[PDB]
Amino acid sequence: GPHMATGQDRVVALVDMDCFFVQVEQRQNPHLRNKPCAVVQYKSWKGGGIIAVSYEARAFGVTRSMWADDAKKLCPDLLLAQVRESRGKANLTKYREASVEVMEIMSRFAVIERASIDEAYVDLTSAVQERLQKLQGQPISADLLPSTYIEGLPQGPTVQKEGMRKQGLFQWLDSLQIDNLTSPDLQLTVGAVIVEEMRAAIERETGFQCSAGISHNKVLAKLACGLNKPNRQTLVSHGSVPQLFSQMPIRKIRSLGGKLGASVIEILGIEYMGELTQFTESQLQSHFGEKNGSWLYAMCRGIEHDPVKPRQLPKTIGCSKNFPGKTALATREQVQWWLLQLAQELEERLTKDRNDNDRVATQLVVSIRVQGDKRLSSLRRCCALTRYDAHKMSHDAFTVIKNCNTSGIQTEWSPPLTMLFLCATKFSAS
DNA sequence: ATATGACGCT
DNA sequence: AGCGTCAT
Ligand SMILES: Nc1ncnc2c1ncn2[C@H]1C[C@H](O)[C@@H](COP(=O)(O)OP(=O)(O)OP(=O)(O)O)O1
Ligand SMILES: [Ca+2]
Repeated sequence: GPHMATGQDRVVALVDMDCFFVQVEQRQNPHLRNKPCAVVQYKSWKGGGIIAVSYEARAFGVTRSMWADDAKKLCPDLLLAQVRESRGKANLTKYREASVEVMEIMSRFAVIERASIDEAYVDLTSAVQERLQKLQGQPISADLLPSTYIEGLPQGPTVQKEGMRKQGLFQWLDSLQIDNLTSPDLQLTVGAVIVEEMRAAIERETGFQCSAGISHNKVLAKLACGLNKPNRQTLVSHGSVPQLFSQMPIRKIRSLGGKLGASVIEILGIEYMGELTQFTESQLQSHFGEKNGSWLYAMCRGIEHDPVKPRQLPKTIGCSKNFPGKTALATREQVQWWLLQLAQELEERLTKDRNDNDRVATQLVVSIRVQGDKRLSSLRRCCALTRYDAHKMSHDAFTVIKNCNTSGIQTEWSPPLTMLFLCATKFSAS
């Protein structure tokens, strides 16, 4: 009753760039705009591995982790853009730089948490309060929400997409309690008005479109974001949760897409997130541990407390390449040449990072994978990173792994290496 | 048939 | 410290 917390204390958004690498390439090359197209890496491998897909190409069944030659069988007129290759490997600089463009714009509105190359969470709680004061209790016109969906509406006693969107939005707004500045629903609404403005600024200043979710915490914000894509935003209210969760596969909730989620389903004999509400907090803790059980008990009720972390920059800067099948690294001289290649890119990214962001990495993590391990991470070791020099980094990396070689023959490497990974970590202010 | 990044556990 | 999980 009066002491039951409802998880309605913050306004949180998740902004997600639509088919991001595709948009970066389509901005650059107007001939790709409004076409089925994809971004590929490593051309000579069956036309290249597809890593991003325009929405026009998705309608043909083109997906990520399809070979371009195979995608062409579904979509013969698919256009392609290829990732830059430097020193024999894919180089994602263009996309990291485009990401900075977007993250700098979002940072003007609120403090962001960089979640990936193209996602950021936003804590809008404070900006909502401030915008609510300015508003002076005047209503919110639908015109302030031109791309917003209200999940679960319309409901109760037209047949085209936009018509249904507006119907839901009218029911939502007609019901709003603009009289109370502490109404959660009103706070989410104003949050959505801000996110409209944020998304318009991104598109104006970059050409890039995105989707967004607005709710009371990160999990619901992320869920909401995926509900109406591309180029749209979705508001998931607290009151929307019971219906939304009643048929929501558990695996759709962030952190449940893998093994834990699969064990929730199997152990408990359930399918949908809402079905969790019938278990006590102690039962969930018993099955899944103290932390996971507490988290699940609250989350199935729409409640989650993970903060939007004030962090706009990555905490690690890494470079890696796989060397599959026959290309696996079999000689000492190959291993050293590729470590050098990785180390050169790393040095380049590190030096840029030091000038831009006033910090230095201090630990180098070296990871490899020998042929056999189904296992991705076969072995991991660190050393000190004391100088941004590619030859030292590559030599150091070699030293900390050189005894993984089982070959009595000096010049050979056994078993062959199928992955090398160099990662700069443990940043200090500079 | 074939590249990153964050965080949890021990 | 080194390994595992989950995600873009
Ligand atoms: N497994 C991967 N390997 C390489 N690059 C990837 C991988 N997954 C994602 N990316 C890159 C390419 C994407 O454009 C970008 C953002 O990922 P993601 O948001 O999952 O897809 P997307 O932005 O391309 O489509 P969407 O409209 O579904 O957001 O990161
Ligand atoms: Ca995206």
